[PDB]
Amino acid sequence: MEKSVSVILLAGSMPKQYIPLLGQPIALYSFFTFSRMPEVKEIVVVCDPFFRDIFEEYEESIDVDLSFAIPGKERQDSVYSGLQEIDVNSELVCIHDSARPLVNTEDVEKVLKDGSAVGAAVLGVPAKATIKEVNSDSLVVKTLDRKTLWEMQTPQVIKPELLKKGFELVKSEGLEVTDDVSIVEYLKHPVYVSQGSYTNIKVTTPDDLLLAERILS
Amino acid sequence: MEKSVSVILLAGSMPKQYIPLLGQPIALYSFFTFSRMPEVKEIVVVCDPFFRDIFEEYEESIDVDLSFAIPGKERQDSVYSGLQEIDVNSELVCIHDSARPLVNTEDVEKVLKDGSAVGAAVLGVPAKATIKEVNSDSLVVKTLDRKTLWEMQTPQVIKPELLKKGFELVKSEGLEVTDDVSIVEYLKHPVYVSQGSYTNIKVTTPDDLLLAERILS
Ligand SMILES: N#Cc1cnn2c(O)c(Cc3ccccc3)c(Cl)nc12
Ligand SMILES: N#Cc1cnn2c(O)c(Cc3ccccc3)c(Cl)nc12
Ligand SMILES: [Cu+2]
Ligand SMILES: [Cu+2]
Ligand SMILES: [Cu+2]
Ligand SMILES: [Cu+2]
Ligand SMILES: [Cu+2]
Ligand SMILES: [Cu+2]
Ligand SMILES: [Mg+2]
Ligand SMILES: [Mg+2]
Ligand code: NA
Ligand code: NA
Ligand SMILES: [Zn+2]
Ligand SMILES: [Zn+2]
Repeated sequence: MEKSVSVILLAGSMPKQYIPLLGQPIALYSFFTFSRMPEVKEIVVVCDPFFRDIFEEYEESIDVDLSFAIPGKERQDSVYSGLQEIDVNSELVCIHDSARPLVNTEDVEKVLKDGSAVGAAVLGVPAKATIKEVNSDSLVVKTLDRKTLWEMQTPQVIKPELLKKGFELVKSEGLEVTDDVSIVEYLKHPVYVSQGSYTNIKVTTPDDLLLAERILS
Repeated sequence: MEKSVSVILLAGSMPKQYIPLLGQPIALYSFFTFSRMPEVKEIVVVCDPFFRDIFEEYEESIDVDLSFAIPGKERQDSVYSGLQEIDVNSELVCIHDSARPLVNTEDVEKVLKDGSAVGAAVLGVPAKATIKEVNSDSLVVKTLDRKTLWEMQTPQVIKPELLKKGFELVKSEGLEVTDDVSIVEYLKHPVYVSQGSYTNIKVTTPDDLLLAERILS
């Protein structure tokens, strides 16, 4: 389990993931969280060359190998680029959106374990809002059961062979990728939802930055 | 269409819906929005007696009738209580969560029209997060299509007879009510989703209060 995990850290005015929270660019919070975990062998940072120095500065202080990959056009392209740089025998890849700086170590632990066990897992929390499918006539698609919808977060943790098979399938068949689990949806392999924390927010808007400071205290 | 609509305004440290935004308790923002609409004949405010004065102070300045109902145990109970106080021939009831102070008049207009036309409508916005059903083994219930999930907001607009039939059914059959459209889900009558605005937030946490000020400018 030690040094078995490769992290792909998605990090591609300043883009939101480089703005500081308490003086430290957002992307560094999750970077340091992962670096400290004995399970994590390497972090492949997917970022524009311009920002490489933000991470390279801490290279000799961290207990992981630091690598880079070039971002792609869409998120899944950035995932793929990162994937080409991971260690040839990492048992798991841990993909994380750098705009989620508050991910707790204990939650990363949990999703790593679940991904190892199941093959694929993702941190999720129950959706608090009422959420429904709406059809092409703008009508609610009704359901009769208390139904339980979950909001996916990151990390998304997967055996690299499984992820590679997913990309192979989507490219070979020309399949649509429209949300953050579309690739694994095309496979028959199960995907576990590890229960996360509502504090694991994504910083998308400058109002988020204030919520993120509020949480850090 | 003039004076055809009854609003049920759900308004049951200070509870969040009574905290000020720019000096005015949150619940008053949507109250005033509705009051100004010529379609709106009455607002039945569902609130603890303690807070009645917050609304009664403006009674002679507003061009609607102001009535009160006692809150119930759960949200649907508060809806029912309000429903017993609306005008005997309102053509539509417009149920609104007072913690949504930023609802725009043009959006209320839209959902009123759609509710009149269809019988039942609710303001919604596309969910930006990846959201999935999760089964009892904590696995993702996969879907193969680009799927479109919407977050419901308020107003929820409905012909009162339809709503009364929904309550009659749920009480007579002992049916579970677990989200904000459960009652209409038991009926066969269609429910329209009117496209709202991402600014129509619900103030649930004190960080919301800052987002709400930010939006008001
Ligand atoms: N962008 C993007 C994207 C679209 N689908 N997809 C996906 O299935 C995985 C792999 C995965 C999914 C769930 C749990 C673990 C791993 C990842 Cl990491 N990214 C994506
Ligand atoms: N609390 C609560 C609650 C549970 N179900 N339900 C419902 O179906 C309606 C009516 C309605 C639904 C959609 C569109 C318009 C009206 C309303 Cl107003 N409240 C609720
Ligand atoms: Cu190195
Ligand atoms: Cu190495
Ligand atoms: Cu946010
Ligand atoms: Cu009156
Ligand atoms: Cu009257
Ligand atoms: Cu919020
Ligand atoms: Mg398999
Ligand atoms: Mg009907
Ligand atoms: Na440099
Ligand atoms: Na009084
Ligand atoms: Zn550990
Ligand atoms: Zn009008």
